[PDB]
Amino acid sequence: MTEYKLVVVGAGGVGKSALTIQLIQNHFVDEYDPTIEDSYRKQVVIDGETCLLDILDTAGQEEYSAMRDQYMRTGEGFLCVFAINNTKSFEDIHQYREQIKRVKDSDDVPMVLVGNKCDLAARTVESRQAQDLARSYGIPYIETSAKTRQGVEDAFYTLVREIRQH
Ligand SMILES: Nc1nc2c(ncn2[C@@H]2O[C@H](COP(=O)(O)OP(=O)(O)O)[C@@H](O)[C@H]2O)c(=O)[nH]1
Ligand code: BEF
Ligand SMILES: [Mg+2]
Repeated sequence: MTEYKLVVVGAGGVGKSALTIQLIQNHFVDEYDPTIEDSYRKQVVIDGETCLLDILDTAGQEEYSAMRDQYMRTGEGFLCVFAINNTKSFEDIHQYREQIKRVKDSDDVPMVLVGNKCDLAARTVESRQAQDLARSYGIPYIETSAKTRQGVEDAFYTLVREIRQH
């Protein structure tokens, strides 16, 4: 039984917690309660391998971000989340990637770019924009909805598959 240590990062309110909770707990969190640092663990079979997913759900609100860097350091792969209706959250991905490089002291860190809230029609980040960013980092881009489940399992299992490529 292999353990994979996943860390979910991104601006406040983009849906890190909703994504994680939909994956692990099979419901949609409608309310917004800012996270400090939460962990989830679940045993799951991914591509025929029994493994233990340890998912760190981090703070995106600066006021709740104390020690986020030390929590992030442990991670093996990162889900870099923005919301497709929040242009600034997408623009913030660059500094999240730079923070990841710093906490890992590496420029070769498993990552997946996730554009969340794809059930909403107030899109201000077009797919191709995000595809291009991901391409520049050598990683996949996946759209998700924590509300409908679209892409949710795919996004997390893709990050496990990126860790396996490292
Ligand atoms: N419609 C919709 N709302 C979402 C989605 N993901 C998150 N939200 C909402 O966005 C808000 C912030 O989500 P949350 O997961 O707490 O954000 P976090 O700060 O990134 O952890 C909450 O009101 C969620 O219900 C999504 O895929 N679709
Ligand atoms: F949990 Be979120 F980043 F407010
Ligand atoms: Mg949260």
